Amino acid sequence: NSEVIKDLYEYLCNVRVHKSYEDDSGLWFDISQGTYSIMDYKLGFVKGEVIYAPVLKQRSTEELYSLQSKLPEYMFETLSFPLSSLNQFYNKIAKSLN
Amino acid sequence: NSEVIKDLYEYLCNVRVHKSYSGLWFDISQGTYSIMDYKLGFVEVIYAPVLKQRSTEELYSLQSKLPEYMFETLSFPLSSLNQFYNKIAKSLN
Repeated sequence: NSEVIKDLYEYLCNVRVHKSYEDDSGLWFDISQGTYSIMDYKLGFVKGEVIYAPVLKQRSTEELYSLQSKLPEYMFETLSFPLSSLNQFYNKIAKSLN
Repeated sequence: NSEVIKDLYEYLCNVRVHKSYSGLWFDISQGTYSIMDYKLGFVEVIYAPVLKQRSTEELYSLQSKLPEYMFETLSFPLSSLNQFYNKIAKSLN
């Protein structure tokens, strides 16, 4: 039944969560966010916070240049931030993809 | 594990599907009172407002910053479901 709820969030929020895993000491999520503008990334939880890691290897050259004109530069970098700002972040991304 | 995902989506998208239910129906509350409770049924999408529990004061706060149709029950293609969520999200402020 979880499968169906994923499907809902994808159409409702344009986000998909694929896999879950604790490695090192951190809960990591493979996230996919789109609208054909798609930004892949991982969210890792090692609260002491959230660690954002862009996944650009599925991205073609054109798509990268396209995202560059939409996403802030720091979206292509690895970062860290608290949960209070996770929706801020998600929004920032969603808005960027128009 | 499938519940940690529910939580992720909650923080991430500021919307929780309380429960899943002739046709897939879902309980949904959106917001961080300025919170919208509604249901979505998939037959084409069907949007069902849920004012069943709000105070007249809440009904008033919401009706202040929300497009009218948000209070009527309506239908539209899946294709524009997200553009819909954005309106709601960006309306509750």
